[PDB]
Amino acid sequence: DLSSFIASERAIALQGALNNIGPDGSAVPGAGAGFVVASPSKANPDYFYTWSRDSALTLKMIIDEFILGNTTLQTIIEQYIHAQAVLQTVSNPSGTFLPDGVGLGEPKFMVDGTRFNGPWGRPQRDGPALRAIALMTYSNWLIKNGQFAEAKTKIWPIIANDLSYVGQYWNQSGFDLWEETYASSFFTIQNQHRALVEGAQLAHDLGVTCTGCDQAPEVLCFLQSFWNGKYIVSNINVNNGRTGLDGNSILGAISTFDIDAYCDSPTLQPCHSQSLANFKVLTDTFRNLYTINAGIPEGQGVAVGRYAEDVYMGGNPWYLITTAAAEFLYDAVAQWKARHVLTVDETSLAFFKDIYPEVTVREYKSGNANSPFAQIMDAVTAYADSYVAIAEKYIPSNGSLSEQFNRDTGTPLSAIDLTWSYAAFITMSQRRAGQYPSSWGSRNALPPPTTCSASSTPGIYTPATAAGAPNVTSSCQVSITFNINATTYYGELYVIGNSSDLGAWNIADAYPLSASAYTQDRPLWSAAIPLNAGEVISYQYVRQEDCDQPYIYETVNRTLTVPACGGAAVTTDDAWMGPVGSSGNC
Ligand SMILES: *[C@@H]1O[C@H](CO)[C@@H](O[C@@H]2O[C@H](CO)[C@@H](O[C@@H]3O[C@H](CO)[C@@H](O)[C@H](O[C@H]4O[C@H](CO[C@H]5O[C@H](CO)[C@@H](O)[C@H](O)[C@@H]5O)[C@@H](O)[C@H](O)[C@@H]4O)[C@@H]3O)[C@H](O)[C@H]2NC(C)=O)[C@H](O)[C@H]1NC(C)=O
Ligand SMILES: C[C@H]1O[C@H](O[C@H]2[C@H](O)[C@@H](O)[C@@H](O[C@H]3[C@H](O)[C@@H](O)[C@@H](O)O[C@@H]3CO)O[C@@H]2CO)[C@H](O)[C@@H](O)[C@@H]1N[C@H]1C=C(CO)[C@@H](O)[C@H](O)[C@H]1O
Ligand SMILES: *[C@@H]1O[C@H](CO)[C@@H](O[C@@H]2O[C@H](CO)[C@@H](O)[C@H](O)[C@H]2NC(C)=O)[C@H](O)[C@H]1NC(C)=O
Ligand SMILES: *[C@@H]1O[C@H](CO)[C@@H](O[C@@H]2O[C@H](CO)[C@@H](O)[C@H](O)[C@H]2NC(C)=O)[C@H](O)[C@H]1NC(C)=O
Ligand SMILES: *[C@@H]1O[C@H](CO)[C@@H](O[C@@H]2O[C@H](CO)[C@@H](O)[C@H](O)[C@H]2NC(C)=O)[C@H](O)[C@H]1NC(C)=O
Ligand SMILES: *[C@@H]1O[C@H](CO)[C@@H](O[C@@H]2O[C@H](CO)[C@@H](O)[C@H](O)[C@H]2NC(C)=O)[C@H](O)[C@H]1NC(C)=O
Ligand SMILES: *[C@@H]1O[C@H](CO)[C@@H](O)[C@H](O)[C@H]1NC(C)=O
Ligand SMILES: *[C@@H]1O[C@H](CO)[C@@H](O)[C@H](O)[C@H]1NC(C)=O
Repeated sequence: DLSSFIASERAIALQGALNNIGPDGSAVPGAGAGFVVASPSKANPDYFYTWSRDSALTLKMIIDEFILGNTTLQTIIEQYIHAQAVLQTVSNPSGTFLPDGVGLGEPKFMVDGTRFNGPWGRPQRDGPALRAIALMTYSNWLIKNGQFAEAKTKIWPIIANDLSYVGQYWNQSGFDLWEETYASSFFTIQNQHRALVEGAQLAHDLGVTCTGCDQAPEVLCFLQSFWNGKYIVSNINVNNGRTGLDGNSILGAISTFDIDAYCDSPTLQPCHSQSLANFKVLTDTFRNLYTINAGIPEGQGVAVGRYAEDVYMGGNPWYLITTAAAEFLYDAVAQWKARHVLTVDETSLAFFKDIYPEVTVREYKSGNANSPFAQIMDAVTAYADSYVAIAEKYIPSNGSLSEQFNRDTGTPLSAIDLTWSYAAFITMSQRRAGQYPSSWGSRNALPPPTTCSASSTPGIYTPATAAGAPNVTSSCQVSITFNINATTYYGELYVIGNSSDLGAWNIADAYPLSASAYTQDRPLWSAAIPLNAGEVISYQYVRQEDCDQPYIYETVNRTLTVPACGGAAVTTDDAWMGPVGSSGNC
């Protein structure tokens, strides 16, 4: 059946994703160490960059795939732990890492892990959640499989910063997952709820204090505001002229998936009534929008895009969203079987009447095979198959999943070999089988208070250190090269200043200059010093001497201010202003 030709595409998708990940990635030449590229397409659209969302979302698949079957994925997982451990410290246009921990929200870096200076929709506030959720789903396996040390000592201090970010900044606005609307997004809030609830449980079992986990009830309280009568508005707290119907909604449910949960829960699961009623109106608008969905019935899946007002490269359906729309049904079908009950609410009745004509407002219970409960279950999973069916049509023969496939003609376009779309296909294919990840602890989640309160506890941000080894003394240090004309020996002189990095007026901790390009023509000593930005550093060169002779300072103290964070790599040009004393002979 179709089961064969999606099992083959899953295997292609593994390589498609893995080839985009450095260092040993076939698709990406350049830059490695555990940084996942979204797409190798350097040609427009230029997607040759690492997105902290895409990186953390595709690696969540890799970890969950690693849990069942593949063990060679451990190599790329453990480089990612090193990668993001470093990436944390990288000062970027959103902000620096230390003082308030603002730089973690920056969505996009170079395939290196150097800053992306260009203009962008920042901050995005969801990467920290997905990166926490990724590392928490790996570290909670390590504690279960007799490697507690790694989870506690090295992986945790990465997570500690990322859910400190969520604790401190959930209630301030950001950009949505589509990098467009500067507003409180549903996908961003629902995933960063999970990062506190699941993060609190791992903090408990590791035996450490999660700063930021406090806000889990208040984040869940605010998540109730997104619902809107018939459907769920994805971006709340702005007016951008959009409906609110958005793939954002589906992608939030599938990425915050739990099997032990019931549809009663206020975390808004795939099987929850309001989420089903959204899926109806959301998929029905795309059923009517695109020419591809010309007269497809109400009981059959269709090409799903991101929103009705989408204009990005035509306003098309997306591969990752159309697969996630199937996964949404495969999540819901599993949850009803898991909890053995279907309380079909009148708010969610419009969903079921398409799939099963003779539904009511009953509590359908897990009875016989061929009973009504099983018939609804077998119809919903059949409805899920039609979403992957129409996906299989517009997926090409060689299996190259792009970002989008065209609105009208259905041929592929946009970024070629998108890592998300491969991962989203794998996440879907897992859920077709019984391969569900784990209970992140939705039942143990603290329910929302009586009234919501605007709040955010200020978390603290220590470097990962054990994972990746930056260890930052202070925020955004800029490079500055001292050069000095000093006539002396052609090889084998120091520099001190009022700053701590230089010395603070002592010659034991003074920085030694190298005589690399010293010549008769140009007697240059030099030293590239990474020291703090925005400081009027008062420096002075000094000469160390042979046969235990004392040090010889220059006659005057120089001062030149090092420029502010975010570039301007200055190089000073001084000469020796004082007497070069007596040389040695001993
Ligand atoms: C930080 O957290 C705090 C809470 O901890 C957040 O504060 C809450 O923000 C909510 C969203 O702005 C707000 O909800 C609305 O409150 C007003 C009254 O102030 C209600 O009238 C609204 O209900 C009505 O509208 C909804 C949706 O219908 C449409 O209309 C609204 C605009 O009115 C649109 O936003 C929406 O897109 C829809 O098109 C209906 O479903 C209702 O039936 C009703 O008609 C909302 O509930 C909370 O009141 C507010 N709470 C407090 C205590 O301040 C804060 O926003 C958050 N900030 C960030 C950045 O995350
Ligand atoms: C890849 C991204 O492209 C689109 O958005 C970005 C634009 O391409 C850029 O031009 C830039 O826009 C800024 C203007 O240049 C600047 O003049 C100023 O007005 O600010 C603008 C931004 O506010 O940055 C845009 C992003 O903010 C497109 O709208 C967006 O959806 C695209 N993102 C997708 C790509 C990936 C790849 O990993 C996914 O992470 C996202 O979910 C996708 O939505
Ligand atoms: C487990 O992961 C490995 C990658 O580490 C997969 O290996 C690829 O398998 C395909 C099979 O068609 C080959 O064509 C590739 O050449 C393999 N690549 C490498 C680098 O080994 C493997 O298929 C995965 N297995 C399962 C069961 O998921
Ligand atoms: C696999 O199929 C994809 C379908 O996208 C091929 O990508 C196209 O490659 C050609 C090369 O000339 C480009 O002109 C097209 O623009 C690409 N497609 C898109 C959507 O941009 C890919 O080359 C194929 N790989 C093979 C046959 O090895
Ligand atoms: C990271 O660097 C700082 C200094 O920039 C180190 O801080 C010292 O920590 C030790 C205890 O481990 C204290 O006794 C010192 O007083 C601290 N300050 C200084 C200025 O030395 C810190 O230990 C480093 N961390 C790692 C893991 O190497
Ligand atoms: C340090 O020595 C270098 C020697 O090159 C000086 O740089 C030269 O300065 C002269 C000024 O007459 C220029 O004509 C040359 O083109 C410069 N050469 C280079 C390589 O820069 C420099 O000015 C000296 N600095 C101080 C502070 O005395
Ligand atoms: C270095 O000296 C300058 C003199 O203007 C001063 O402003 C600055 O604060 C000093 N920095 C120190 C002592 O770290
Ligand atoms: C200037 O340098 C001398 C070196 O001995 C030092 O003692 C003095 O404190 C410095 N003064 C300033 C203002 O930098």
